[PDB]
Amino acid sequence: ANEDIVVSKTSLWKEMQYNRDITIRFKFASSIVKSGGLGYKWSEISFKPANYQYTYTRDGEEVTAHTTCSVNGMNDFNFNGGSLPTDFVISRYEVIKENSYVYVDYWDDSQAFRNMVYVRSLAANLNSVICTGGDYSFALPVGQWPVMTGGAVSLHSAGVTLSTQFTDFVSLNSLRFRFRLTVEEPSF
Amino acid sequence: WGLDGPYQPTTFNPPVDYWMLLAPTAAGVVVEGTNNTDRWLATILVEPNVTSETRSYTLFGTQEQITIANASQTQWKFIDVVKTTQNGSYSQYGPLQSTPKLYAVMKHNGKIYTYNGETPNVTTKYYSTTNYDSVNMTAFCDFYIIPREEESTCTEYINNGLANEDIVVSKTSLWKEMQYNRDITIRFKFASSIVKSGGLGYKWSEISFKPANYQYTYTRDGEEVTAHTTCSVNGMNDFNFNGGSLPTDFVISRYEVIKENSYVYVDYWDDSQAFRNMVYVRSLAANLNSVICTGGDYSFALPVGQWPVMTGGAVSLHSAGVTLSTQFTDFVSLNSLRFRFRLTVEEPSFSITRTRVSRLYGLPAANPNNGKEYYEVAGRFSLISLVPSNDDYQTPITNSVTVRQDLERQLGELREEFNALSQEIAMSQLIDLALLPLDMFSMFSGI
Amino acid sequence: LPVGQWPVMTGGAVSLHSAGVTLSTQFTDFVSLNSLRFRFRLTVEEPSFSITRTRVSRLYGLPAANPNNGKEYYEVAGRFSLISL
Repeated sequence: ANEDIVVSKTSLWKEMQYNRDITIRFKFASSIVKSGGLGYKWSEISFKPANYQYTYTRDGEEVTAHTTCSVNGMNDFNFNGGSLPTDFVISRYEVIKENSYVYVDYWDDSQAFRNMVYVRSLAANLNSVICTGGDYSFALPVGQWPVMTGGAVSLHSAGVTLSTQFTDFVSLNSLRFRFRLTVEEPSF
Repeated sequence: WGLDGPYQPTTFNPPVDYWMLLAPTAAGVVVEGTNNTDRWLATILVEPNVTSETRSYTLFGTQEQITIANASQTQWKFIDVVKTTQNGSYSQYGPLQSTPKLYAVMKHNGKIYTYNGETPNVTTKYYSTTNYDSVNMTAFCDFYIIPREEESTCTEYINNGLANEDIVVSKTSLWKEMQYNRDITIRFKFASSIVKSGGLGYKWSEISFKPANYQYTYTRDGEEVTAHTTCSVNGMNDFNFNGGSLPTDFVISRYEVIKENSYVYVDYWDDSQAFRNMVYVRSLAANLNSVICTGGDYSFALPVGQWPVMTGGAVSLHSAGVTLSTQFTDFVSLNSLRFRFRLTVEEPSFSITRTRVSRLYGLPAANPNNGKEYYEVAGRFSLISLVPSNDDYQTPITNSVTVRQDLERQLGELREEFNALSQEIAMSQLIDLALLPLDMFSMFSGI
Repeated sequence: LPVGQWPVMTGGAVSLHSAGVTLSTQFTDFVSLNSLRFRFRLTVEEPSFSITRTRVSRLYGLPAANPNNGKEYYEVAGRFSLISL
């Protein structure tokens, strides 16, 4: 096949420019799996997507927004304290560095957003943010507990992507602020 | 359109041209090896500051009295105690005076080499050894394996230790919504990354899927269509095979396998005028057939011994959703489609020969294309978009190509009528109209 | 274009018809070239012109983008008669 067909007659689109301010709130999630056995071995520490919902005000309008934060290009590190049952080990833990990306999908309920469907262009002036790692203790059966501490990256807007999910019936839009990363102090 | 180790104490046959870096914690025997004919070597670690005294050590399973000393007030002393016949006496050579407490030994060119001198400026020394390549070493402490090519790294360890608003751009316009149906022949393929661990050669660190591009052409109803595809996977599973903690045990630290709860995503960008003209797409649906992806073999070439072979594995791909992505950078936009195939595990299961791993279901990343140039899927897809190309009524005044051409009446013609038309002219009425200066302006008034 | 698919102007045509005969003369850096340059009236012909990837199609006439269409020259031949004193 290969055809052109009419469903509607010609209508009227004039281009409109909407200038506004914006607020992206998001968070990460993690999955920490311990190895079975004596209790000194951890098998995985990884990032997992995380959702957040919130409301903020801008020029009198109360905006409800939803975000989903995920990472890509993460690095697999490991710590091998030894091959004995009692040696602390982490078979695989993920770390985001300068070769990684953070994506934040965004949706909001604002009237303008209902408007961004046939888009000719998008432009933004976005702040950077620093994400810093907290502590995580590894409770060993016997002995003092090793603690993972520190780590930091700053996020820089690396373009913006519009995503439209088409499922069985309708379409769901989202924005992904690929953030390119820069490693920052403190180290971990 | 968008440093291998640490390994626990054991006896094994290290490969030639590798340093066995030993990390003892206590004074005493560190490592020992023999060819059972003309060479026995055992390295003993002596504590700082020891005046000549006889000590008992278990060397090759038997108690031996050895007179040792360490003149250094603060550094350890590693001593090689050697004999050259089974019942010969042990003699001392070396030593290595050390602050970091690390030593190393290597089988190379008909000899056993060990470190020597005084940290942080060590050198190496050797002992000629018949059948040097088959000497087994017994480590009595944790150790690492470093290739001779990286001897500088081993030497370093021995020396030093391990506003708010609105506005408008363009004006009023012409539009028209429209459905487009087109055949498509998809073809895609996987890619893999296989990384071996450094060291003796028995350890593999990763076997993973990586995105893969493919380009091709196919015909549908007379049109030659050029397509591009990018195949990627998501939700893969990390498996591993641990044949043991010894340097000579086969291991795969991480290998990826796609299973049912998984999806396959293929990002895409391409040629054909129709493809480049996908703009302002409101809906896109695909009607395609299904497909089985089966794993081929992958051999793991071990330094010594028969090679384990990963074989088999299979999943069938079934359609899911399609996502349109538009990447915005500065001023222009890069469009792409993301497909997601759900999976069903199928026969054959996969296994790794020469190991206990067998009859697992899913498709491993070792050789997912099984020698095929591509996997296929054909069908049709319909797109519903909107553009300005339905407009033309807003085209140009007088848009006519060629001027009208109207033949005229021939000379002879016209006459024959004038005559007949005369036969009626009155008389009196005529005459008069010959007493009226019918000049210029008059004649070309009517007509 | 710096990025993507290139719009392409294509088509357009006119036929030339001898129309009116005069006088004329070319002055270059030093001398003159007497001539009674004729002027051609035009009739639009097929094919019409358009610009791919855009909103310009079905227009009649000859654009200035590539009026020679790779030809080394156009040719008009015939005869002319002169009556002189």
